[PDB]
Amino acid sequence: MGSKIIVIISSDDTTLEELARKIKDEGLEVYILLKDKDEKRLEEKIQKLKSQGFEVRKVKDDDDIDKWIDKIKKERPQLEVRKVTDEDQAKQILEDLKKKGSLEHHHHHH
Repeated sequence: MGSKIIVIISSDDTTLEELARKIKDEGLEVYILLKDKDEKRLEEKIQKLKSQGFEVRKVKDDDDIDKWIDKIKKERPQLEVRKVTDEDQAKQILEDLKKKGSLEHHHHHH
């Protein structure tokens, strides 16, 4: 219980967005922000995950990702909008949802 959404930023590898299925399984929604080297292979990936049931949006980079999340918070002041740029963070949110709240901080550095 507790309306929350996670935003997972896919970065070449697929482990980030497969974990997204396990996150939304806990009874919340996910949004994927796709970033790839080639915007054509990027665009197909968006459609692959939207077929699986992941609302994927095309962004520039982490600057625009930060603004994108700020936008979603302003539309939807009912829920947490979490940034997951690394796979480590996709495994952190696994524990986040079992705790049904948070660990320490609503942001990341490494």
